[PDB]
Amino acid sequence: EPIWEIASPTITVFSSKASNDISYRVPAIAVTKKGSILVFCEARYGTWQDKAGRTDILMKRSTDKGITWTEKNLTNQATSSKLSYMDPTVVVDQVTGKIFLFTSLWDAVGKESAKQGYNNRAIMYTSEDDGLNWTRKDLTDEVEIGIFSGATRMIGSFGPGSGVQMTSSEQYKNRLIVPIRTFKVNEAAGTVSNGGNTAMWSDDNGGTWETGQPNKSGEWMVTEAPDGALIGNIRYNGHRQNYVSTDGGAKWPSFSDYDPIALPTPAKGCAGSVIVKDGWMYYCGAKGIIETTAHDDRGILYLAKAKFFGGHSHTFDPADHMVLYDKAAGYTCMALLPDGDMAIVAELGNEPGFQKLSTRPAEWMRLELFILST
Repeated sequence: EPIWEIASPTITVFSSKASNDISYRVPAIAVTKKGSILVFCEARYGTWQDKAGRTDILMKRSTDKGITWTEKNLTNQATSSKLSYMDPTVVVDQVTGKIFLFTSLWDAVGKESAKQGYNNRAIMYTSEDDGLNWTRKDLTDEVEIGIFSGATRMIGSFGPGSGVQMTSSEQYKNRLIVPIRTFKVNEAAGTVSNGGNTAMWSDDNGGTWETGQPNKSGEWMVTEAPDGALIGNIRYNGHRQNYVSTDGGAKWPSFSDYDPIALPTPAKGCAGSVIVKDGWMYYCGAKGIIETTAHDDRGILYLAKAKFFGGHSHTFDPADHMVLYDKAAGYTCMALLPDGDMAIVAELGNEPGFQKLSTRPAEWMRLELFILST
């Protein structure tokens, strides 16, 4: 039985300034072949609100488990831009060591909720030199989504968080799996609606990308079980949903909701994280607290673990829950370190939840790195 511990004092990778200056949201983490940690996040200028103005995708890279860092701005939007990069989603090719990061480019400022996502573009950033340099590629028009029950679909967004490479699967060996979320297009109204989630995958180290059949919708991440089954976890209000594909991401017919006691979450939901190590599955996210007028319901970072036992069956024991932080806790992502450690990045704050103010002070949220050891 693995028993984890915060092996050091936690590191603060990103710290938000005043909401009206710049805020850092939605962290994604990846460990490169060499052993370098890459932490990606959304840089929201002038506001904290979703899809409310200009945004960049930022990355901080550390070669020494977070002691020293370098920062890069991958997107570099002109200050004039009114577009919003969102939902950084990353996967690493453990063959080539090539790193892929996916982000959705919205044109949503001012538009109504149903038309905010209409113009979304699916953007991919790849790096072949351990994160030092990145190539940009717009997949919006190369990557087609099937017509299902007559419906027109588009890529809505990704993850957020991390995908997975299928290393335990012989049938789909080394397939790169990226969690996507589709939109159903209404061409006569100019609106979009949720089309369900599926996988976007590549069997040729990212040269070509193919999609599967969507089903359930919601922010989600995906990992691979010891038996090659893809195990996803979807955000819902008050519960997490299991989301399993046994055919390499093409279809997602198996799903069930976790009891709140096994995997608790805020009443209004929050993005969580999943990963697998040595036949154990881990979920990490906010436990959820009672929201008040001052702060939301996103509090208490925790990590849960379950042992696979029937191929990819598993049961999260609440007795195996490990609390990591008692105050505000939000979006999370996880990665595996070469030395056997586990890297966890998370949104944290100092109030029991995150603050609700129109303008929120510096350090109202930070992206904190955890290093856990067995």
